[PDB]
Amino acid sequence: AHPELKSSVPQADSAVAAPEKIQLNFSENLTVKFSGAKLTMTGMKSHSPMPVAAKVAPGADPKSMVIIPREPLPAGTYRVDWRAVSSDTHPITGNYTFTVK
Repeated sequence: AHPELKSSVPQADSAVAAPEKIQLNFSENLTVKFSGAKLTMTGMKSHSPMPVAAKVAPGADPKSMVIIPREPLPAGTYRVDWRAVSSDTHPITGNYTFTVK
């Protein structure tokens, strides 16, 4: 069972106020430790993408992974790149973007 992205907070293509908490919810169970995610600032409110210092861990809910930034996110557009894998599959990947007001 491939863990596809079911939803996220902030949602893809949403514009949100002061996040500090990014949660990815998947369709199937995933092994977090073999999965991963990255947060990149792609358009600070054209420039090279800037990697964001953040921790990645299993979220409280089954099928979830959280990205916890080290500090507040400046306003601008961000891209989340994720890789999810289950004990019986090889990694699948995805990406989406959201905006911080």
